[PDB]
Amino acid sequence: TPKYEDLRAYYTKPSFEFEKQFGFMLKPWTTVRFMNVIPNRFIYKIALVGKDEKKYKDGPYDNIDVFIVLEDNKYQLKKYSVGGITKTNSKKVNHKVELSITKKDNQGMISRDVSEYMITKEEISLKELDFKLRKQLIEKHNLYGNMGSGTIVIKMKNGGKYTFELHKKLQEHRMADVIDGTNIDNIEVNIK
Ligand SMILES: CC(=O)N[C@@H]1[C@@H](O[C@@H]2O[C@@H](C)[C@@H](O)[C@@H](O)[C@@H]2O)[C@H](O[C@@H]2O[C@H](CO)[C@H](O)[C@H](O[C@]3(C(=O)O)C[C@H](O)[C@@H](NC(C)=O)[C@H]([C@H](O)[C@H](O)CO)O3)[C@H]2O)[C@@H](CO)O[C@@H]1O
Repeated sequence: TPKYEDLRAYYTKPSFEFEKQFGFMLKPWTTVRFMNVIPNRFIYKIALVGKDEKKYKDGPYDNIDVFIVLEDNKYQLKKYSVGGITKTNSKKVNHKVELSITKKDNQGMISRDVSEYMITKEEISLKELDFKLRKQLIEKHNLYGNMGSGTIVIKMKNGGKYTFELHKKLQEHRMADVIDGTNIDNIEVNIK
């Protein structure tokens, strides 16, 4: 059967979260543009992919939150990330959503567990949902040990849904997509 070393490695990387930040653009040096953020002793460069290229103009953009995962890249930039830019919270959010997980092991044995997942952002990137949920599946359910396929489905109060396919990384352009965190109703996971 197949291994999933690359996915387990990616989704166990540390993540960084920076809130109420000032995002700024410098003169473009390549086709892809990058928002800069300096929350500490480092300058982080966030690639504007998918919807973000048209979303952000010259800037600056204050009152933003960024979800950062440091990626390997062709420029050997040490602090480079993709997507994950959202509007900062107007107030505190502690929104509970049901998380149901079904897992089928290699012997065909099925398990289930239901828990609560806390949404703490008004506006949340698919990047942050995908990354933190997969890390939790690895840590609590051994995702990418024996099994590495299936889906995470984010189900919305308005009937919308967002699907993350577990057998591959989230498509880069989708890391820029953002959704109303307060409108998430429940999350269904199926591992096989
Ligand atoms: C080359 C490439 O990256 N192409 C992508 C599309 O992805 C490919 O085609 C898909 C059909 C699938 O085969 C995938 O493996 C390929 O990489 C991408 O299409 C989305 O793919 C995902 C799964 O990876 C979902 O199926 C998504 O559908 C939904 C969803 O369930 O997430 C449908 C849903 O109705 C919709 N929700 C709302 C409220 O509109 C969401 C939502 O638009 C997205 O999740 C936002 O990111 O999508 C497929 O649409 C496609 C869109 O990202 O972009 C390239 O074309």
